[PDB]
Amino acid sequence: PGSEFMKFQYKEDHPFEYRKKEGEKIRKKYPDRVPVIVEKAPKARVPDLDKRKYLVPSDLTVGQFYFLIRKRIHLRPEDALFFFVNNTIPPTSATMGQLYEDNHEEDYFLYVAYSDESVYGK
Repeated sequence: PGSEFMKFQYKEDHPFEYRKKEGEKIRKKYPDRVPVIVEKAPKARVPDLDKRKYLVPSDLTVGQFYFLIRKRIHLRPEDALFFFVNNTIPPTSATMGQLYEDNHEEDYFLYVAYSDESVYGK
């Protein structure tokens, strides 16, 4: 009850220095995009996406990114879905670039989890 640490398989599978090289290479090669890892939250009976690493246009809004991911995920129209970045639901009107700037980790990746619940891990 309360918060829970967001675990990402991408961080389990790749050492920090590997992730930081990739994050920096991406930011150098595609300055108008932000690298984003998208994985499921625990206890949610939802699909994995076909892939977890995304290069997102910086000016795409969070609302638009939600549209694309919700369409990509294999879910029924009645299924609820919420995004979490650093344990909080991001603003719909934010750009992915702003969200990235404020929330990316030391490896220069932004981490997004999704769940059918409105609190991460519940």
